[PDB]
Amino acid sequence: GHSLQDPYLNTLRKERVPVSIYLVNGIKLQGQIESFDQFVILLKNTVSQMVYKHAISTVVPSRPVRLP
Amino acid sequence: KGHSLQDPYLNTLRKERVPVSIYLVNGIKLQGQIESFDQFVILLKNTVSQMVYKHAISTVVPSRPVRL
Amino acid sequence: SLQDPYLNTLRKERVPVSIYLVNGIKLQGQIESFDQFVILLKNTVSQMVYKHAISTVVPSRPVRLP
Amino acid sequence: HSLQDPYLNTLRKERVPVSIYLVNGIKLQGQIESFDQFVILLKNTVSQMVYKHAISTVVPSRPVRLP
Amino acid sequence: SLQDPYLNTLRKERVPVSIYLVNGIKLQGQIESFDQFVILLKNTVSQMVYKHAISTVVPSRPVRLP
Amino acid sequence: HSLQDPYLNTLRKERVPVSIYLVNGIKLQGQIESFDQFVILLKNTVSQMVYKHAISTVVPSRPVRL
Ligand SMILES: O=c1ccn([C@@H]2O[C@H](COP(=O)(O)OP(=O)(O)OP(=O)(O)O)[C@@H](O)[C@H]2O)c(=O)[nH]1
Ligand SMILES: O=c1ccn([C@@H]2O[C@H](COP(=O)(O)OP(=O)(O)OP(=O)(O)O)[C@@H](O)[C@H]2O)c(=O)[nH]1
Ligand SMILES: O=c1ccn([C@@H]2O[C@H](COP(=O)(O)OP(=O)(O)OP(=O)(O)O)[C@@H](O)[C@H]2O)c(=O)[nH]1
Ligand SMILES: O=c1ccn([C@@H]2O[C@H](COP(=O)(O)OP(=O)(O)OP(=O)(O)O)[C@@H](O)[C@H]2O)c(=O)[nH]1
Ligand SMILES: O=c1ccn([C@@H]2O[C@H](COP(=O)(O)OP(=O)(O)OP(=O)(O)O)[C@@H](O)[C@H]2O)c(=O)[nH]1
Ligand SMILES: O=c1ccn([C@@H]2O[C@H](COP(=O)(O)OP(=O)(O)OP(=O)(O)O)[C@@H](O)[C@H]2O)c(=O)[nH]1
Repeated sequence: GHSLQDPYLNTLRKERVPVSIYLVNGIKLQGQIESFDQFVILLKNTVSQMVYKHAISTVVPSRPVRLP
Repeated sequence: KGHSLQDPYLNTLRKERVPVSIYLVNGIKLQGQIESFDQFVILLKNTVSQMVYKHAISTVVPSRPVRL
Repeated sequence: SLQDPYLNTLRKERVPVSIYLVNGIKLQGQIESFDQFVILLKNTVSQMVYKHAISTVVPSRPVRLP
Repeated sequence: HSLQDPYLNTLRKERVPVSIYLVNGIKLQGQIESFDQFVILLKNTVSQMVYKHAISTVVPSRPVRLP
Repeated sequence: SLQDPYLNTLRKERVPVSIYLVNGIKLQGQIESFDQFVILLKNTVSQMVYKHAISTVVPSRPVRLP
Repeated sequence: HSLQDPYLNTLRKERVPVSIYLVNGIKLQGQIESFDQFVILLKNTVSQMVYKHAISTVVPSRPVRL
């Protein structure tokens, strides 16, 4: 179901891992994951922007991450 | 489309009438205040309003920080 | 909920609109009719427009909104 | 679907030449042979199955009268 | 309802097909199998193609629908 | 859905080198670490999470069981 996505985003959230989010148009967003629901992710930097998952290509952490 | 934190976040932006930038999947940038929204669309006000499809939005960026 | 009556007002009141497509294309006309997935837009040429291909709908004048 | 289906159906029955514009800007042409909930079968000069999700607009060569 | 038999007929008759992606890339091969969301397109190796990425499917020779 | 899963699982368990082509034309290379209904974790020098909706095609570097 969400058995990979949730713990992945959640781990990045709890550990405040700096991430780069890449959009399908090729824009690179940067910050940390503040929050997420089944459709969006709140990306924190200057302010917290809301990113639609449907617009995301990849999420790439700035360092390796242990899934729980 | 409509879920656990997208709604409260968008509702907050509506209620506090915070100017936002809305970036579309094709890179175009819209600006305005969120008048209202449902599961699929968002009404964005300036001269006349405009109905923006959620499916075409990549990110919503508030002009100043905001509390969730 | 919000989409349907908003389109309906534009339809019922014959309001000229610009429909911008996700690829940048700007279509113009008046909304003849619509359903859950498409919008039929007339004048110049008539055409059936998929909603999934639309980014925004911009009326040529302010609209009653509720 | 109360608009889409009879619209395509009429185009289908009356063999109306149509131009189908893809979301990527490409124009397909021909007549509709059949369709279902997700695809459209387009015939003649080039015969081919089109996914609805890649379609932006269907522009018939002449307006259609709905039943 | 029409997608299935069209793809099955192309499959069973080993018709070589051209699959155009929404980004404009053209893939070529034979349909090995398929399900609700993807198509397995056979050639050098078999690649998995997401339907959501496909714009058109064009057979190299005419298909007789059953 | 009955076909995407076993295919990905095979690539995963045999740790087969793969290229993943995104809907925007970008090519990613690596190996499938894991996956669920919506995302694929792609391993390499830097691991990353890839939404299926952004993928056009998965292409293994060698032929695989089907
Ligand atoms: O922003 C969020 C945060 C959390 N969740 C979801 O909430 C559920 C619980 O998320 P938690 O992170 O609260 O679980 P936890 O008990 O491990 O956290 P701590 O109390 O130890 O800090 C998880 O299933 C996660 O997917 C979200 O969906 N979005
Ligand atoms: O345009 C809108 C407005 C509101 N809503 C949704 O309607 C629900 C009620 O939204 P409200 O914001 O009106 O309820 P509230 O009680 O929080 O407001 P106040 O009395 O404090 O003024 C909320 O869940 C909101 O997300 C929309 O979905 N779209
Ligand atoms: O092309 C259309 C027209 C109308 N409708 C939908 O069909 C329903 C009936 O559409 P009507 O246009 O008959 O409703 P009405 O005039 O009675 O509405 P009010 O003046 O009372 O506001 C409305 O809910 C509309 O959203 C469509 O779905 N497509
Ligand atoms: O390729 C097709 C053809 C037809 N149909 C759908 O099959 C149904 C039967 O379509 P028909 O064309 O066989 O019946 P009809 O139009 O004479 O009947 P009415 O629509 O006047 O009631 C119609 O609802 C049509 O939309 C498809 O879904 N795909
Ligand atoms: O790779 C495949 C092959 C087949 N199928 C689907 O499984 C069902 C059985 O497909 P078959 O092709 O095994 O049935 P059959 O030999 O009796 O040929 P038809 O009567 O279907 O013409 C058909 O509905 C087909 O669409 C797939 O979904 N994927
Ligand atoms: O990253 C993964 C790995 C595995 N899976 C899926 O979860 C299940 C894990 O199953 P496994 O691949 O670990 O074992 P198996 O099914 O071959 O062995 P049995 O348990 O059937 O005896 C399989 O159904 C696989 O498709 C994922 O969804 N994501």
